[PDB]
Amino acid sequence: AKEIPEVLVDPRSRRRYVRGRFLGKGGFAKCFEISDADTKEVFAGKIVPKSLLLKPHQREKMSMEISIHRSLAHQHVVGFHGFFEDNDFVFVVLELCRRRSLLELHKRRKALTEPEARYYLRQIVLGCQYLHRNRVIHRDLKLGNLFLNEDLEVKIGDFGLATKVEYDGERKKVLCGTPNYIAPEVLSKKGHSFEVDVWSIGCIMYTLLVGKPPFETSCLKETYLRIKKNEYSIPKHINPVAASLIQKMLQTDPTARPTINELLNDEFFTSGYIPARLPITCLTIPPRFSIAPS
Ligand SMILES: CN1CCN(c2ccc(C(=O)Nc3n[nH]c4cn(C(=O)Cc5cccs5)cc34)cc2)CC1
Ligand SMILES: [Zn+2]
Repeated sequence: AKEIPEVLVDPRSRRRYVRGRFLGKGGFAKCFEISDADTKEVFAGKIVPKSLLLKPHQREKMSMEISIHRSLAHQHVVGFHGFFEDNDFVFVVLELCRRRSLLELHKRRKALTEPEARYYLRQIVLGCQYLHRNRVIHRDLKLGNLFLNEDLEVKIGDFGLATKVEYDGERKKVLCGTPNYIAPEVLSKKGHSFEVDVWSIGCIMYTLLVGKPPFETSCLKETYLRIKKNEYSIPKHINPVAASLIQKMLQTDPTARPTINELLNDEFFTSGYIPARLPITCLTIPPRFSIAPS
């Protein structure tokens, strides 16, 4: 069976972590609230069995995820607070995001208000800007990897498909994994780089504003076909300024897309209301953004 220890001890740092509440599953890993024994601070513990890491290739993917994630420190990226292992498990200590992710928000609220979309997209773009200037491509930006802390701040997580650009102009030929919002250049296997993430943010923007993903079908391969043909439409109730930015990001040609550093200067952000924060009620009830209590 091989059960997870009730107390996770890091022998290098001499820190101990009591395994608290179960949070969920994702790939080979399980997620638990874990609490430092001395400071009582709580983290998300990502725990993956070494019994599912028997092949060197799977081991190397895990190592690479740690190597990338540990090098990152930004407000809109899931904090990496450490890692260690025993003979049976790999333990990664991550920033705890108590309000789950944008997937659970989307399932409850469907299409958000425009100001909410601006708020979230701004923080996603800021996180991705940081990744890209550090030559990191996430390659799997989706609603479920965009986690929310107690103040509804976005933190990009799951660097299991992420890769480092080692030299200028490098085109990655291989993506081992199946991204949700997969770019057309990946589907055709032509070569790809940072633009992959801008495509994904384009899909996220569409999903947040429209209430469903732009290329959704019954069959996943039929969906890949639609992405190849650029077969999507934006409903007419979507405001033209938002629709224009979606159209820029969802171009088949990767060079035609805007870069991540162009995005916040777009009219979608600069000409609209971006709230400084969102109340907790926004998880469940549309905000009207009233000027005063009545
Ligand atoms: C007890 N309830 C359950 C329902 N609620 C939550 C359910 C899940 C979560 C949650 O996943 N929080 C996370 N915080 N930080 C992270 C990095 N994560 C991953 O890398 C993703 C994964 C790492 C390992 C496997 S998947 C995932 C997180 C918070 C609350 C409220 C509390
Ligand atoms: Zn592979």
